[PDB]
Amino acid sequence: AFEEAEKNAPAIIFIDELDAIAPKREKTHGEVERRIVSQLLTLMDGLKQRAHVIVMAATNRPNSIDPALRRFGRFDREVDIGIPDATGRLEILQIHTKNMKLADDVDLEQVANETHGHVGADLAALCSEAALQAIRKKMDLIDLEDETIDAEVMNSLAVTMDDFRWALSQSNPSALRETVVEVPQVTWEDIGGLEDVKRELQELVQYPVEHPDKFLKFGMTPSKGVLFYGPPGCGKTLLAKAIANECQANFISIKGPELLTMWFGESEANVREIFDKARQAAPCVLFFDQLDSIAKARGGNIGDGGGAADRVINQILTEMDGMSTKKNVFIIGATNRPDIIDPAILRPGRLDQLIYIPLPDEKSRVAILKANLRKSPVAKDVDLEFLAKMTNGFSGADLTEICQRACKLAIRESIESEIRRERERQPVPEIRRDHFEEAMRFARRSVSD
Amino acid sequence: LSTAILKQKNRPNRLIVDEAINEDNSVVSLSQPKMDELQLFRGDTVLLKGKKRREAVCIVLSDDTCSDEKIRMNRVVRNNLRVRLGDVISIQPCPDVKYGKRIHVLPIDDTVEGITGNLFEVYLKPYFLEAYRPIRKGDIFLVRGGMRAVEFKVVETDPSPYCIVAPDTVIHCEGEPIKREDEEESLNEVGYDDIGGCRKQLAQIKEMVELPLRHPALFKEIGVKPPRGILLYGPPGTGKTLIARAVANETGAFFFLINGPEIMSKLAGESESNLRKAFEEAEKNAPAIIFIDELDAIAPKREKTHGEVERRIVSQLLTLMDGLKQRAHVIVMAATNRPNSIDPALRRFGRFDREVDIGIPDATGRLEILQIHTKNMKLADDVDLEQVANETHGHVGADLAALCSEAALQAIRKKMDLIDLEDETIDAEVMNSLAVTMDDFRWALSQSNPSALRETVVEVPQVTWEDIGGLEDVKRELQELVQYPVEHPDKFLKFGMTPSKGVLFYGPPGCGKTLLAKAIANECQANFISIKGPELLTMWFGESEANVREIFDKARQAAPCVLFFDQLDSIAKARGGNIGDGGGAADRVINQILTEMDGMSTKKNVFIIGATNRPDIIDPAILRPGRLDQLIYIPLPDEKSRVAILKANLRKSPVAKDVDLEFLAKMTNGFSGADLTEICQRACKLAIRESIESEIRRERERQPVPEIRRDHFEEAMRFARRSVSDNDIRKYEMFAQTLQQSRGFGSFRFPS
Amino acid sequence: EIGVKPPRGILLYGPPGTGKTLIARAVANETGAFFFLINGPEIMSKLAGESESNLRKAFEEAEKNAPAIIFIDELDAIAPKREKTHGEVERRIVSQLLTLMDGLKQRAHVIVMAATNRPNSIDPALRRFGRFDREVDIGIPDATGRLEILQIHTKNMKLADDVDLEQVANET
Amino acid sequence: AFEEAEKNAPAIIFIDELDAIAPKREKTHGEVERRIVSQLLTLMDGLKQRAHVIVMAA
Ligand SMILES: Nc1ncnc2c1ncn2[C@@H]1O[C@H](COP(=O)(O)OP(=O)(O)OP(=O)(O)O)[C@@H](O)[C@H]1O
Ligand SMILES: Nc1ncnc2c1ncn2[C@@H]1O[C@H](COP(=O)(O)OP(=O)(O)OP(=O)(O)O)[C@@H](O)[C@H]1O
Ligand SMILES: Nc1ncnc2c1ncn2[C@@H]1O[C@H](COP(=O)(O)OP(=O)(O)OP(=O)(O)O)[C@@H](O)[C@H]1O
Ligand SMILES: Nc1ncnc2c1ncn2[C@@H]1O[C@H](COP(=O)(O)OP(=O)(O)O)[C@@H](O)[C@H]1O
Ligand SMILES: [Mg+2]
Ligand SMILES: [Mg+2]
Ligand SMILES: [Mg+2]
Repeated sequence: AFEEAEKNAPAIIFIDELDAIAPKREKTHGEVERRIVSQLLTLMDGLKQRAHVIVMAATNRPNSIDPALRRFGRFDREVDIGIPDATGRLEILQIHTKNMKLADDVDLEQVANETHGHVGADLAALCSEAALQAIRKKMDLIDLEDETIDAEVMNSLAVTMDDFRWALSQSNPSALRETVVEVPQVTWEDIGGLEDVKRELQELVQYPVEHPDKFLKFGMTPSKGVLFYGPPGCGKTLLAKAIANECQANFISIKGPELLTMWFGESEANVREIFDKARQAAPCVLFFDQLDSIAKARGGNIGDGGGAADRVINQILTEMDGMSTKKNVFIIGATNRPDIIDPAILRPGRLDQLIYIPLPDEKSRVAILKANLRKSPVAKDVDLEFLAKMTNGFSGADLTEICQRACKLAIRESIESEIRRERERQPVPEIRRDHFEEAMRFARRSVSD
Repeated sequence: LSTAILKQKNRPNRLIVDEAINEDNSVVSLSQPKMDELQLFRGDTVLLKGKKRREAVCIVLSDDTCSDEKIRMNRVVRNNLRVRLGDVISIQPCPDVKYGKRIHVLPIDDTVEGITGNLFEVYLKPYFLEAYRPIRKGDIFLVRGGMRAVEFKVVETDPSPYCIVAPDTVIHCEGEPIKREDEEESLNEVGYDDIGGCRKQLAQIKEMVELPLRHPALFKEIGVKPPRGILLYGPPGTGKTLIARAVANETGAFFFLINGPEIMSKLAGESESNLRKAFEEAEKNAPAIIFIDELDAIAPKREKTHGEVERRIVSQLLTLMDGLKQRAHVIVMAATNRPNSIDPALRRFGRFDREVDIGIPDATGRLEILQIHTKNMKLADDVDLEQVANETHGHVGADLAALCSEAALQAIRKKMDLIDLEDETIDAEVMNSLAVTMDDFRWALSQSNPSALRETVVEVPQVTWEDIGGLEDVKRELQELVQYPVEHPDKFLKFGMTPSKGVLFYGPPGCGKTLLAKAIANECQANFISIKGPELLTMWFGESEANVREIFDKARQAAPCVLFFDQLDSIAKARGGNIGDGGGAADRVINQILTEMDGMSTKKNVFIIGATNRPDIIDPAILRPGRLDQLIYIPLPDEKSRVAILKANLRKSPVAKDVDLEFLAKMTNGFSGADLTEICQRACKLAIRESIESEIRRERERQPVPEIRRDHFEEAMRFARRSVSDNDIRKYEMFAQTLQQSRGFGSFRFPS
Repeated sequence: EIGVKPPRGILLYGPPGTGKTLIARAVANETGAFFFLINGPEIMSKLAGESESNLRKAFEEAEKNAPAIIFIDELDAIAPKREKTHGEVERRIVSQLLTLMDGLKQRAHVIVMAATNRPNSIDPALRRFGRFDREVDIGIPDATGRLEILQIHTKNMKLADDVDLEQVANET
Repeated sequence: AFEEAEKNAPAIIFIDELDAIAPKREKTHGEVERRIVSQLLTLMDGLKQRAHVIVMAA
C-alpha cells in the first residue's frame, strides 16, 4: 500500500478504523498484530522521507492507538471532529434537505435548535424519518399491494413541518441509544408546591446554556451540581421526571448501583464512560437516583470489594473536576439519607448546591391533592382544603395514597353494582366524599418526627 | 399512521377465496357482474397473485352461484397460491400469453408409486387433450385416474413462465420425482401472516423492507434514501428469527443469512474475509437483504473485548456497513437478545439506523398468536381461544406454541389406550376421532409457565383461600389487589388513577403471612415469583445489586406478576446501620430496590408483597407509599378466627362429632395459627400411636381408631404451649399503635 | 393428523448418579435412529472458531443421517449464561448452540437431548420452546423404585434364597 | 493422558493434587475448573470399558 502510494505521487493514504490495526503493543498478545504495529511505525518513519505522501487516519477510539503512533513525525497532527453547535446543525440540516422536497411550512432553524445532542448522522436520520412520515401520511391513499402510484399522489407528496415535528418527537441522539429509559409523562403542573424549587431548577439549567457570556462578564462560574435531599416521597425523583420532559436538554438517568461491576477496573470505566457519554450530548442532565449508593463515606469498612467502592467515588470526583467551562453537564443527585453522603461529594466545585425538598405544608398539600386529582372525576362537595389541614404531616406520596385508595373504593362499588345489575337481569360516575372518608381511615404518615 | 401500510384496501381485483363446486384445476369461477366490472371475456387467460410471491394462471368462468366479491377456486389452485378460504387475492388478465413449445413436468414421488403404467399416457395425455390449459412454473395440479391419483408439478415452462398446454406441445414425465417432503416444506413456509402481536413492528419492517422495493419511485420523488439497517431486539422467543424467515420468504430481494458464530475461523484474517465475502455477494445481487442472527455473538463492545480477532471483526463490520465505499442497495438486518451489548458505533444512522423492539404481546396479541398456531391444528367446537389468551399473562409466542403443542400431545395421550405403539399402523377410527378439546387446552394452561420465569419456579403446597381461617378482610384486599388492575383496567382509566401495587405483611410468627402468599400463588390469576431473603446476595462486588436488577426485570416481562419477598427484613434493613456489611454491599442492595419499586421508569403490573417479623428495622424508604404502600398487620387470631383455623385444619380429617372446637378456641387465648395447627397435629400422632398399638396387639394374638376422639385432643392440649409471649405482642402492637397515632384526627369526617 | 410438530428438545436434570446418562444410553440403543453423543468439554478448542465448527459438524452429521438423536452430556459446562460469562469463546459457543437448535433454517427430523446437574446454570435462551421445551426431572427414587433398581443390578449376581431385596430397599 | 494410558494398558493413571484440578463446580467461579471437572467425569465414565487401566488420585 505504501509503495503504491509512493509510486503515484502526490498520494493520500486513508487508514479507516485505525485502532483495528494499531493497538498498544504492550496490551497486544498476538505476534502478527505487534508486527503490524511495528511495520506501520517503520512505514511512517520512511514516509517522512518519502515524497509528497500524506497518511490520514480516522478512529472513534483515539486512546486505544499505540502512543508511539501519535508522536512527532507519526500522526503528529490530530483533528477533533466534534459535536456541532446550533449553526453547524443548521448547516447539516440544509445539506441533508437540499435534495428532499420540502413544503414552505418547514422551518429548519427550529429543528436545528431543538436537536441538542445530535452529531449529523442523527440529523440525517431525522430527515429520513420525516420523509418516511410523509410517505406514511400518503399511505392511506396509496397501498403497498399496488402496481403503480398515481401521478397525483407523486405531485402531492411533500415534507411539511408536522413531519419534522414528529421526527423530532421520535428523535434521540445515538450516543445516549444505551442510556434511554421510558420516563412517565410528568409536566411541571403534575408537581404540587415546590414553586421556589421549580424556579431554582429552571434557572440553574437554562441560564448557563442560554447566556454563557454574562457569567464571564460578571466573573462568576455557574454551579455544575445540585443535590436533592429530603424525606422519602416528597418529590425528588418527580422533579427529575419533570426535568427530563420539560427541560430543553438531554437527560441521562442513573440507577445507583448499576455502574458497579465485579471485574477489576470495569466499575471505574463505567463511571468514566457515562460522564463521557453526557459530555458528547451537552447540554445534558446527569441524574443519580439514590446517590448514597455510589457516593458513600469512604472508610466505612475494611472489607470492601477489593476497595472498589472507594475507587468508584474517586473516579466520580475525578470526572467532575475534569469537566468544566464550555461543557454543560448538570449533575443532579437525589439522596434519601444525605448524612451518609461522602463530604467530598458535597464540597465546592462538586454538587455544591444543596436543595432541601421538605414535607409539604398546608398550602402545598392542597396543590398536591389538586395535581393528583386534576385528571380524575371528583365530586364538587369534596373539600380538598379540609383534607390538607387534617393531613398535617402527610408527604406527597401519603396524599397520593389517599387519592388512590379513594379511587379503589369507587372501583369496588362500581364492580359490585355491575354484578348486581347482571343479577337482576338474570353507577359510580365520580369519587365522592364517602370514598375519601373510608380511604382516610387507612391513611398513615410515613415520615416520622 | 403507523400501521397504515398494513391496512387492506377494497379494490375490483381484491376478492375473497371461496371453494369451487365443480371447477377443475386449470379454471376459476367468477360472478358475471364482477367480470363486467373488470371487463373480462369468458375463457380469457388471467394471472392470480398469491402470498409469499406465488402466482397462478387459470381460465376464468362465469357462474351464477359464485359470490360477486369471491372467486370459486378448488383446493389445487389454493395450494398453488398458498392461500386458504376467506383469503384475499388479486386477479389480473394475462397479457400476450402464447402456446407453450415444450413443457417439462415432474410428478411427486409418493404418488408415482403403485402405478405400473406410464404416467404420461394414462394421465397427462387425456388431461391435456384439446383443453388449452394454462400452466405456470412451479405449479402443482391433480389428475384423477389409475389406481392412485398422481400429482404433477411443472418444473420448467417454455416460454417461461406463462404458457398454454396445447395438444401439439410435447409433454414428458421423465426425470426425478419430486419429494413429498419438499412440497410439504414449501407449503409450510413462514409468511407475514404467521406473525402475530407485532403489528406495529411488522408495519415498520415492511416500511423499510417492502416499501422501497415495491415503489422505489416514491423515495426517488421525495429525494431521500430509506433506512438500510434494522436491529430487532427483545426477550427470547418473541419472534425475531420468525420475522427474519418471513422477510426471507416474502421478499423479492436476494436474502443472505449470516449466523453469528459461523464467521469465525482459525486462520488470521479469514473471519473478516468471510464477512467481506458475504457483503460482496450481497452487493453483487443488489437489491439484497443481509440478516445477522445473534449479532451480539460477533458484535461486542470493542472497548470491553480482550481478543484482537473479535475487535477486528467488529471493525470490519463497521467498515462494511458504513465505510469510504458506500453500500449499493443492500439492507442489513440483525437480531439480538441484548442490544446494549452491541458496540455503540454499530447503533447510529448508516449502521442499524432503526431499532425495532419485538416485545411481549398483550392479550389481543397472544390471542392472535394462538389463532396463528392453531390454524393447522384440529380443534373441537368447545375450544375458546379468548379464554386461553386471557389465562396466559407473561407468555411470548414461543410459550404459546409450547402450550398448543402440549395440548395436542395431551389429546394424543388421551387416545393412547386405543392405539398400540408396537403396531405398525393406527386405526382409522382413532385418526378420525382425534380432536383437541377445551379440556386439553386447560391442562396445557395448568402446565403452562412463561419461559422467562424457568429459573424462578418453586413448588407451592397448593393452599386455597379456604385453607386460611379468619383474615377475611385481608383475603378480600389481596384478591382485589391483583384482580382489579388486570381484569378492570378500564375502571382505573375512567377514574384516572394508578393502582396500588405494594403490600407488606407484619405480625407475630405463625399467624398466616406465608400462608397468604401461598394462597396468592394458587388463586390469583397472575404470575408469581417467590424470593427467599438472602438468596439474592452474592460474594461478588456487583452480583448482589445485579441479582436485584434481574429479578425485577424478570417480573416486568411477566407482568402481571406478584413479587413476594419472604423475610423482607433480611433484604431491606436500615441503611447505614451496621458497618462491615461486605463493604456496604447490604446498603447498596437496598438502594437498588428503591429505584426498582419507584424510580425513573414507567410502572408495570408488578405487585411487590413482603412478609416480615420485624418491621421496625426495615428501611423507612421501603415502607414509603409507592413502595409497599399498604401495611397490613396480621395479629394473633381472636376467638372467632380460632374456630375458623381449627375448622380449616380439621376439614380434611376424620374427627369425632363429640369434639367441641368452640371450647378449644375459648380455652386458647394467645395461641397463634401455628399453635392451633400443632394441637391438631398432636391429636393425629396420638391417634396414629393408638392405631399402631392396636394392630401390634392384633398381631400378637395371631402369634380400631376410625377418627380422632376427644381423649386425643385432651391429651394433645396438655402439651400445647403459647408460642408468642405477651412481651412480643407489645412490640407488634406498638408498631401498629404508632401508625394509627401518626395520622391522628381519630375518625375522618367531612363537614356538614 | 393432529397437526402439530412433535417436541424435539429434552433436558434431563438431577443429582449425580440419578441415571440421566443411563437413560440416554438406553434411548440410543432402543430407538433405531442415528445417535450422536456429545460431551461438553470435548467440543471446545483453543483455536478461534473451532468449537463452533465442531458443533456444526456434529449437527450436520445428524442432519445427514436424519432421523437422528443428539445427546449433549454435561450441558452446564458447554453453555453458561452469556450475560454472566466474560469469555468470548463460551458466549459464541452458546450462541452457536442457540442458532443450530433454533434458527432461520429449522431442523425437521433431529431430536436433541441434554443432561445436566444444575438446570439453573444453563443460559435461559436454551430453555425456551424450540430448543429445550421440556425439562425431565430424573430424581431420587422412592422405595419401590429403588427396589426395582436393586432387582436390575442383582439380576446377574448369584443370590441365595436368604436375600430379601425389599428390606434392603427399605433400609436405603 | 487417558488415551496414552489406555494404549499402554494395563496401566495406572495417577493424578497428584486432584483437589487443585477438580474443585466443586458451584463453589468455583472460574469456568476452566468446572470444564476440567466435566471432562474428568466423562473420562471416568468411559474408562470402564475393560481397558485394564485403573485411575488413582492423591
Ligand atoms: N409535590 C408533589 N406533587 C405531586 N405528587 C407528588 C408530590 N410529591 C410527591 N408526589 C407523589 O408521591 C410520590 C413521590 O415519589 P418520588 O419518587 O417523587 O419520591 P422521592 O422524594 O424521590 O423519594 P424517595 O427517597 O422515596 O425515592 C409519587 O407517586 C408522586 O407522584
Ligand atoms: N409474534 C409471534 N407470532 C407467531 N408466532 C410467534 C411469535 N413469536 C414467536 N412465535 C413462535 O415462537 C417461536 C419463536 O422462535 P424464534 O426463533 O422466532 O424466537 P426469537 O425471538 O428469535 O428467539 P431467540 O432470541 O432465542 O433467538 C417460533 O416457533 C414462532 O413460530
Ligand atoms: N389464619 C390461619 N389459618 C389457618 N392456618 C394458619 C393460619 N395462620 C397460620 N396458620 C398455620 O400456621 C402454619 C404456618 O404459618 P405461616 O407460615 O403462615 O406463618 P408466618 O406468619 O409466615 O410466620 P413466620 O414469621 O414464622 O414465618 C401452618 O400450619 C398454617 O396452617
Ligand atoms: N434409575 C436407575 N436404574 C438403574 N440403574 C441406575 C439408575 N440410575 C443410575 N443407575 C446406575 O448408575 C450408573 C450410571 O450413572 P449415570 O447415569 O452415569 O449418572 P449421571 O446421571 O450422574 O450421569 C449405572 O451403572 C447404573 O447402573
Ligand atoms: Mg426517588
Ligand atoms: Mg432466534
Ligand atoms: Mg413465614
